[PDB]
Amino acid sequence: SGFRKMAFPSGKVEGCMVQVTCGTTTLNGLWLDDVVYCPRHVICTSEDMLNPNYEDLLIRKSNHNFLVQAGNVQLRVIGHSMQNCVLKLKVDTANPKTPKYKFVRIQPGQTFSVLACYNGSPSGVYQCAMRPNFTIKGSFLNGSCGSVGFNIDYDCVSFCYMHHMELPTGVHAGTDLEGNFYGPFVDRQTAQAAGTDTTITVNVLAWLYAAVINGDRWFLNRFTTTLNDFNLVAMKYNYEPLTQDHVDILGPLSAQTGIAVLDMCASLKELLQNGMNGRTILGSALLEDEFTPFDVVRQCSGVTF
Amino acid sequence: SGFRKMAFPSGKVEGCMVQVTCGTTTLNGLWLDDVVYCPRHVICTSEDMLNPNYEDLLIRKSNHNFLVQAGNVQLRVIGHSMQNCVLKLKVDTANPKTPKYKFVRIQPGQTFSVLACYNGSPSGVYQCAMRPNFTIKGSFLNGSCGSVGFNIDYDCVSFCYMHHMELPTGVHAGTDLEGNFYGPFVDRQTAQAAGTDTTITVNVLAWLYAAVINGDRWFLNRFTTTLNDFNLVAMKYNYEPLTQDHVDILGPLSAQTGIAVLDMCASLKELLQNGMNGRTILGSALLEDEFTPFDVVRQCSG
Ligand SMILES: C=CC(=O)N(CCC)[C@H](C(=O)NCc1ccc2c(c1)OCO2)c1cccc(O)c1
Repeated sequence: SGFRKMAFPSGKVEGCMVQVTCGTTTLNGLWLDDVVYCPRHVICTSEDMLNPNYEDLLIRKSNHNFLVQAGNVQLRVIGHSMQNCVLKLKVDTANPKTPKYKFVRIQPGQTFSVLACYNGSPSGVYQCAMRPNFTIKGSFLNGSCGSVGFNIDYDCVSFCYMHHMELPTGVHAGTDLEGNFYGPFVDRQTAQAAGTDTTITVNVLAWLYAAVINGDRWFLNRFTTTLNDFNLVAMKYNYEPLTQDHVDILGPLSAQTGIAVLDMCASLKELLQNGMNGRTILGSALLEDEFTPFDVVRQCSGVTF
Repeated sequence: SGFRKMAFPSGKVEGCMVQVTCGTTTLNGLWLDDVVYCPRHVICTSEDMLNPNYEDLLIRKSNHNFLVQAGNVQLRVIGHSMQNCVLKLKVDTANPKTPKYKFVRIQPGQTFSVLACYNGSPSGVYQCAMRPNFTIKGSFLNGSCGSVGFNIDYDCVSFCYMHHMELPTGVHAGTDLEGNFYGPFVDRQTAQAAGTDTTITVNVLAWLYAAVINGDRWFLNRFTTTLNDFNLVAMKYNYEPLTQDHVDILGPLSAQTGIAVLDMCASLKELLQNGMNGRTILGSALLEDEFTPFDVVRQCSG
């Protein structure tokens, strides 16, 4: 029993984190096989980050201008190369701790674990959602750039996120491990803002299902509804449309508790209009949207890695 | 920027998680050098749950009654003993992945990371606090017993909790790694009294200091308060007494924000009285007590 913001065990990723230094800029890289992945902006001085030409800045730079530290051991670079917004440094040694892994791109609403690192040393781990506006509400200070986000599926680490930069609202922006940014952002010290963020309806519903499975039942009513009727309520309260796809995904939790989804939507509908009337759900006054259906099921079934 | 409940990197603890089996019972164990530590209730049968006699159940066991599994490898048990409520199994292989470590007994209000495990396989990692009533609000299903809580300070892992049981209210009781329970709990399935939970006052104050450091001052006011008058108001909201020691401990965060501790107590007082009128602090619609003064310093600089 119990329900918490649960991160994946970080041991497989801790073994891949290294320090990447270029001039005075230090930040984190991911060392898999003989390649070190990190943000390309490690080749930028404070002057050059205002309006950088990366291909031009990179063409100057040679292998010996990149210091890579894996703990207290030096890795010699023997190849640099750019893919979209990530720098690929080839090194003389394959990482003996390379896990089974893949690069994947997550959708808004999907969650992942972030391993925060400073000077290539992991400091902490936490669970995140890719927001609809493609930002993450992380906790990064200076030197956290190159920190990665990941899911584990059996023995396989799926890397989905590399931290690049902070926005002025205190939220964060980054790429997939193939250097493609999540959201309409660019790697440049500049006036960039997050769009109007929305609430991930399917996640809130999944977390209400987690409440019911943990004995919190006070928000259930006798009333059902329709997707069309519920979505008009969602739109009004800055909630994502709920799709037939989302209803299918909530199928296992709808079966395991005997609450329809349109039933649970009716509950959310009423929670959206009338508020929580001073009560809480899973020790929260606001509706949590950073737990997927899969996250709920995995934690109320106890799958291991 | 940002403020998230941050667990420690679980890697050094993942390397120590093993499976212990005795009869039909299987739970997790902690493999450090040549010793495996687990809840002694692994040796209880289903009719031993109410009034187990551990000395009498243990003397009827030999080494080969304990199956220890470290991944697919079987560890060889060459000795066993009991210390308070943990079973200590001597094995013939020292854990090669043994980090630098110490065992420490924490006080209520202190925070740690839990590695939740099943069959000696880590499932997830989350941060939590020792409540004043010596329970923790964890996430723990059947078979999670022997999961450990810890802090990492440099290279050194401080083990402070091993999970033993769930109480009828859905909160979790466990022992230190010397096998002494936190709170008035015993490894019996008798009716056990989960004492009245209070809010960890010194933690809420730290989290308010953290909100100021991330540039949020909307909850401050122009009042100060005496320690005693603050505590008379706080008890009425089920808040733990704030002591002089708690006040000394907040000194650094006071100095960083230029807000005296008793000025910040004045804020909380007013916060308790008003609620938040549709506002949030560090993303929360209630007052967060699961971050310590030390946790806030580690995660904040502004
Ligand atoms: C009374 C039932 C109960 O305690 N439950 C079931 C849920 C209430 C599990 C539990 O706490 N076992 C710990 C334990 C094992 C053997 C013992 C013992 C205590 O005392 C002596 O012999 C339980 C259930 C779910 C999760 C969990 O962590 C523990």
